[PDB]
Amino acid sequence: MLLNLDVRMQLKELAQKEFKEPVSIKLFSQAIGCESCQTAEELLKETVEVIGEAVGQDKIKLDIYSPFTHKEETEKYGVDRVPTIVIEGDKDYGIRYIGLPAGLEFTTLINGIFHVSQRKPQLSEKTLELLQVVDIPIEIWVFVTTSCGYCPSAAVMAWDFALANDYITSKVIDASENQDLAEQFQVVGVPKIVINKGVAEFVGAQPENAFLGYIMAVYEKLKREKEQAL
Repeated sequence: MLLNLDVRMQLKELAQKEFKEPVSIKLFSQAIGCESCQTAEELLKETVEVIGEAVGQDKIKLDIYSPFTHKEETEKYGVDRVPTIVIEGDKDYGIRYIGLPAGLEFTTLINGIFHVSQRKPQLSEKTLELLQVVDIPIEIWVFVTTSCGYCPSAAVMAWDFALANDYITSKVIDASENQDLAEQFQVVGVPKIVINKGVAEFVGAQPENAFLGYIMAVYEKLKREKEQAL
């Protein structure tokens, strides 16, 4: 098992106290040409069964798709790499994990599930008040690794921002598994955050208000470009 009795006991308690609304998890995976996929399928099944047993089989479900077969699902969630994990509820908040959320990123996965289950992001009222103005699609990528010590914090923060706004999409991308993307954005130290594929970037975990700041700076520029273009 990827989750020993101790971790299961822990996740079970965690779920019972933290879990609320039903959660949907969609894993896009492929048998050949993807090294971490099999492990991702295994980790997610165990996670879902553990949580499902703790709060109810109907509170959480895992769908595993293959881009080759599930063209519709793949297209809908903008999946182009595997494994890609979608955490959502009634709606798609643009929360994605590209790669295996193992190591220190496992809590990222767990916290993503819980935050989504709670239909509530862990962002101050100040942040949420200011963020609601964002109404132009903003994409957030957080490059991480399973051992990166500050990534979990950055990854969950990006996911919360996505959960807080219907125009924000946040993808936590394992830099080891997506070296091509990593290189393309000169990812060396992690976490490295990239907004709108290069419009802006910053390194390391960020105080919530600074992370908001980047998003808002990117948004204001997109806003005026949207206005001037009239």
